[PDB]
Amino acid sequence: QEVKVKDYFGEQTIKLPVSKIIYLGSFAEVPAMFHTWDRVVGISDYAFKSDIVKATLKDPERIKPMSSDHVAALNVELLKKLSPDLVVTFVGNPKAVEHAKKFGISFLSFQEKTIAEVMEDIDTQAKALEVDASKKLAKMQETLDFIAERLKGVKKKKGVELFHKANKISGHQALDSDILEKGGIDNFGLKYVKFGRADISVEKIVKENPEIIFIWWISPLSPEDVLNNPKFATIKAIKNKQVYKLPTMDIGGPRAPLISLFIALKAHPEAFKGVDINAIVKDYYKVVFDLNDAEVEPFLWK
Ligand SMILES: N[C@@H](Cc1c[nH]c[nH+]1)C(=O)O
Ligand SMILES: N[C@@H](Cc1c[nH]c[nH+]1)C(=O)O
Ligand code: NI
Repeated sequence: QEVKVKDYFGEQTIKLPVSKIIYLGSFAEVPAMFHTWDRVVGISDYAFKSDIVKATLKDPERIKPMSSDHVAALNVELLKKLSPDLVVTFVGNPKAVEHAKKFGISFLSFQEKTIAEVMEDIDTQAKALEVDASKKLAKMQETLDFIAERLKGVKKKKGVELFHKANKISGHQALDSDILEKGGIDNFGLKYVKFGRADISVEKIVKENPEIIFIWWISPLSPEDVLNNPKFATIKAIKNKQVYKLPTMDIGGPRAPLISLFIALKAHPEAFKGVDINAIVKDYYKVVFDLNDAEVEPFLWK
């Protein structure tokens, strides 16, 4: 039994059913939305810091922590030892993934660049896991439609996101950039960075003078590290205390629309006036993750 799907490398044929899966580099919250944690035998170690992973994975001790590095060679010997039927992986190094795929194990490989693409890739995974994701994907889209409707006619705020260091930002073909855009941010990184995330000189950041700055949830930087950086003292975002760390939500996953909502609410609070934000957040978690009221509580905002 099999199913044909498409990924980064073209058509793939997935043998069914899938018993053991590994998540490398992205999509760590997918098992949470599908209730398939029992099928997971390995996951990139960043995942254990996600709050929906912490809450929904009952036996984290069972799952082998894997590398969260996208560039170095994949650990093919560990992959073979865990005997997965399927490895879902983020392609940060096409050649290294291709190299990895030459060892007898099926890969489903993605490089999600937009929230729209995230949802397509989630649906592809749902085919491999033989789950019906339609209602959950629809909730994701309803939420995107809602944000867009509130931001209609609102002038975007000039901003940028910082990554592991204070001069690494995102540009074209970066899911972070799409998430910023859907949050109502004019990301100046598009002007400087031609693909993914890359460095820029601090003097260009100062010249661009962003009104708001976000920090990648995996970054070691705190908002204070940025606020107190002498290099940034003349920047509007610093002077006006508009520096925010993004929530503990994996970008390539079922909560991407909530990250854009978070950004929109920070950037354009006036756009969300007669909106019951926590009702929206509550129903998002109930539908997407099947949480009950008590379980939803720590995920509500403020
Ligand atoms: N690819 C995801 C997860 C990750 C953790 N470390 C590196 N990447 C991200 O960049 O947000
Ligand atoms: N997810 C990657 C960033 C990236 C986007 N596109 C390619 N790489 C990281 O953790 O750095
Ligand atoms: Ni990454």
